[PDB]
Amino acid sequence: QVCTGTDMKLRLPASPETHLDMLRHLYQGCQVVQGNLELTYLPTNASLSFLQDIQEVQGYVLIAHNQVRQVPLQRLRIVRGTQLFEDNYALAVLDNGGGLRELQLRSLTEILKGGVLIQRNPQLCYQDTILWKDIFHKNNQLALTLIDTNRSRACHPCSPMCKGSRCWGESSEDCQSLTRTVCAGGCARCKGPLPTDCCHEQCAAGCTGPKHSDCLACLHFNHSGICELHCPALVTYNTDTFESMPNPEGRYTFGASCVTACPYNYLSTDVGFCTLVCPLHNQEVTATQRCEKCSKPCARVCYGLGMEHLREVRAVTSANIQEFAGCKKIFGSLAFLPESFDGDPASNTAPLQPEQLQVFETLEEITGYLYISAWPDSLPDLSVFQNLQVIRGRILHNGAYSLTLQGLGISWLGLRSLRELGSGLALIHHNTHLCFVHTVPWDQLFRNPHQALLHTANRPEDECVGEGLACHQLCARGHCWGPGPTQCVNCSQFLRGQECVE
Amino acid sequence: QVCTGTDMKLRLPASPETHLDMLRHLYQGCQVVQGNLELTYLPTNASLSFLQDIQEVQGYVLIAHNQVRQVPLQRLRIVRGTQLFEDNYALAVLDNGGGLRELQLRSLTEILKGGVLIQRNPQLCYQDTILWKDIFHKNNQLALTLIDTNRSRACHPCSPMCKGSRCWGESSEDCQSLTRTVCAGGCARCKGPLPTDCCHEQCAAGCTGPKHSDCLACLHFNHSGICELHCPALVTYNTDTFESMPNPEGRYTFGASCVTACPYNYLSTDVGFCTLVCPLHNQEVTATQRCEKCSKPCARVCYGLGMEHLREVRAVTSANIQEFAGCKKIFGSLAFLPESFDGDPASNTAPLQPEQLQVFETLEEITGYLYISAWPDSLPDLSVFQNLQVIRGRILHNGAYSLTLQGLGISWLGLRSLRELGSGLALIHHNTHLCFVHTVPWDQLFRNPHQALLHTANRPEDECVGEGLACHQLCARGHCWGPGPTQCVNCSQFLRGQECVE
Ligand SMILES: *[C@@H]1O[C@H](CO)[C@@H](O[C@@H]2O[C@H](CO)[C@@H](O)[C@H](O)[C@H]2NC(C)=O)[C@H](O)[C@H]1NC(C)=O
Ligand SMILES: *[C@@H]1O[C@H](CO)[C@@H](O[C@@H]2O[C@H](CO)[C@@H](O)[C@H](O)[C@H]2NC(C)=O)[C@H](O)[C@H]1NC(C)=O
Repeated sequence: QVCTGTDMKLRLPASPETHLDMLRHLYQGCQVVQGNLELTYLPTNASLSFLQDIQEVQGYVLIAHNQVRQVPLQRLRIVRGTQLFEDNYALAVLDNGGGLRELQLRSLTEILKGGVLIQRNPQLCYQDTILWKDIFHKNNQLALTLIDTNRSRACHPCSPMCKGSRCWGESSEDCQSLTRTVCAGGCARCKGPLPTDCCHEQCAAGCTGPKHSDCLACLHFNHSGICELHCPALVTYNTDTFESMPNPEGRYTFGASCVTACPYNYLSTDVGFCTLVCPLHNQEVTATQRCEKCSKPCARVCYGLGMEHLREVRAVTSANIQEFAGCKKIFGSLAFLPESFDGDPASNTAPLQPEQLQVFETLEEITGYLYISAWPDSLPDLSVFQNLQVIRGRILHNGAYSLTLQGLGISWLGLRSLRELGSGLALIHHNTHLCFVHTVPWDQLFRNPHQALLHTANRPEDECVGEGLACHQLCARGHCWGPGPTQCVNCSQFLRGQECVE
Repeated sequence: QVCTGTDMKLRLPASPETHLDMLRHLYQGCQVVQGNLELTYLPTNASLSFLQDIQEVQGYVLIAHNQVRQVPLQRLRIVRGTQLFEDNYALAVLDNGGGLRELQLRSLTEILKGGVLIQRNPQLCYQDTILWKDIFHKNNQLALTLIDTNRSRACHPCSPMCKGSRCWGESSEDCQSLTRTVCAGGCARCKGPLPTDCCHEQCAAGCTGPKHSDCLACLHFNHSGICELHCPALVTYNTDTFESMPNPEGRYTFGASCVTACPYNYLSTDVGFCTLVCPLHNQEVTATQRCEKCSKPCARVCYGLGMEHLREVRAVTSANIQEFAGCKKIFGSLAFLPESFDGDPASNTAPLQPEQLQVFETLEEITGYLYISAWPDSLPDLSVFQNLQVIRGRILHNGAYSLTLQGLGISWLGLRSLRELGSGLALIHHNTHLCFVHTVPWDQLFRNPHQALLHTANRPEDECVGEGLACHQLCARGHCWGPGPTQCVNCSQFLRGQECVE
């Protein structure tokens, strides 16, 4: 029902051959996009039906570089704009030149933060007749709007049935619904001219009815369809007797909604906030994980890429490789790029040697993502990560992937202890020699139904079956990571150390 | 500006000679009564000017058994009724026969919960002309009014200037201000007939304007002149990044107000509530006072009277004396009544012995109160509580006193280590042989300007001097709990053990 967006931000798809599959997995069934809705480099005739349930986008909506003549975003209602494209635009429609014809954002009626950028769409006909000041929030009138009207297409007139000559398309139902401007009273959203039609303060993007339950969208926090300023607290305060007591109606805060229980792969705080990182002076404990204060001073934590000093660091290099020595859990991500194993003439960074990768021998959990686009050609497997068990995926590469392996010379995967990909997708593609990709029970590693494995251009199964590469005769269910007795997922018989032995 | 309230609840004052002084100390300068405002057994021409600043009563207002002809409450605006007299009345005027002549509650325009009980006042005049349905809040329309109109007065007619014939008194100033039944709209409160004139949804008891600042009283939580559903939480939730952050605007919740720093003698909680007891699985600790969750199960905490199994226990007896064996800190109060030492044949309770009281040797701090109305006649002092340092007074006997000593044969106080009375008053009275009351530095023991020592019917200081029970010379500033060099509060020379030596 809820899903996270992508951080591609106009960059080219890493795997174009599976780009469409990634979007379908990320958005099939999703109603609330907790992030940016980015629809880019989509080919002509692409089946985008999976987008038809999306109602609310938390970040920005970026439609760009597409040849699809239409995008099925009709149900979409509110773009909160909590994250913006170029920092100024909540809806960005760029370089759709085949190409986008009608925006058809019929239900869109609210943009809480940010403007609109429609540029270089030689087939977009009706983007000029929309009165954007109605969609912008009562507190987002600073929203800049830059719309390019240079359209190659001969533009059909706005539909007769449509009023005010404001249309999202040529269809009669493509007519714009003007909520904010119509209000006679000083109310942000109204059903009509009459004062009674005015929506409750909490209501956003219009209300089907006056009561706060009837809002089409929630300004601050949805609660089972009851919009609220703040989620009900886990504990309430008694004014008479100065005591706090548990609240039976208390709910946890997750994104823009109220949840009865903290969703999987998130941390629940004592205040009731479901987060991805623990607050300051708090540590993650298991009871499901929660953030508990470190009454004793917090122990030294190994911070991965994306966190603290390593926030802007692109990859793991010889400069920062020793920072992960002895760390059994990394709060952050690990990325190995081509320049990781080469030297930078400017920054005087020596190349990473394969002997320096053994600092990850004790690594058991990564809270972010594992991204590998380069690997020492000496090593045929990701065996430095053999003792790695969990990739949480709280931080995702490009906003979508938690495990990505690009263009590697490895012959098999060495992640024999990997049991959980908490969140995100797996992208293993263009590894000409990698064989043991389909012998891994990815369904066992995935925790969410949106999660899937995207793979293309690896060593064909034919070649693996032909040259004798397969799971060992002692593997259970033919699940394994490599050619050896030490690479099985589950072993039929009693084990001798790592080795599975009859 | 704030003060607690008494829990006499129509019972006779323990010290009638000092009852009026008790009320003056509790209410002088106070504006918000966090508790019940009980004005009982006041004599004729009693000076009651200290009540003139009271605007808000958190609990109920009880005027009863008084001889004053007028009660000086004229700025009281709201009675929240969180605690009710007999569970049905937020205002009670009973048996004021001198005697009460006019209620004169000119500014009373809101009762959040509870009704009015006016009975047996043979001099009250204008209780009938008031429209009580106006004062009662819309939620509290269930409020039952039981008003007695049996009056032995030929009363001067209601002032013609006063409209609607609703008068709190004979003077033209005493017209009842209508704020709920003169409203053209659905607003709970209104300053005028016009619909624009109604008050904000958080406004209570009326308003001077349309905004939330204007309210005369706050419905839920006052925030420095601003009425809000809740105080700003100490932490706030970021939906984009899915994490909590510290809130500089965050406020601690104290009673019906929101404050920057937790008031003294109150427990701070992580959620931001200033409480008198810690929540479940939370232990008290020094940051001041704070309530921290215990990762391990919290250790065994001794519970005094009024807490847990001893919530309905009146006094410490032989039945429950051994529950305080080895206790260093008692959660609750300690009360020694005549039946504690006499015993109860009905329950087969054995009498307390002086040997049994030694279980308090290790007692250092009492969070509630210390009440002693009986004491063994073989013990000339309170040396059993020699090692007691702090009486917090979070629980107060009759809502006013944290240290009460009445009708005892002790010749001096043995509270050698007593350095702090956190809250409440001290009532030492009718101890004929007690010669060392005034030597003690009560001012250093108190932490509030509300606190004072109420003493009467104790051994006259002239008798003290004549018999020779003067302060020990080696004591400092003439501050001695008792005779001899061991009872000095501060010792001028170096201290040998507990004995001040030359
Ligand atoms: C608040 O959340 C609830 C539950 O997530 C939303 O109710 C759902 O709405 C859509 C309707 O297409 C579907 O996910 C389900 O049919 C509903 N689930 C229920 C009713 O349990 C509700 O719409 C949200 N409120 C707003 C304003 O979006
Ligand atoms: C909210 O609290 C503030 C104080 O924190 C109140 O302001 C005081 O109001 C009293 C009258 O009740 C005055 O005598 C004081 O001089 C005021 N002090 C300050 C600093 O303003 C305020 O009135 C409260 N709000 C309401 C609605 O009662």
